[PDB]
Amino acid sequence: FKSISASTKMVNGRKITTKRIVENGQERVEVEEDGQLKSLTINGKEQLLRLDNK
Repeated sequence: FKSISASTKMVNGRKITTKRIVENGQERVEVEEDGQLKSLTINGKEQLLRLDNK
């Protein structure tokens, strides 16, 4: 099931908020930078594409 977890941290006037969502073994991460998200990872594993089949 999807787990709705989140955390905040106002450091040096910098409200950092991380959105943890665990569903099907996928914990998404959304760190808030200056009130603006700029991070997106899953279980600490950035994903995008793989042009090289190898």
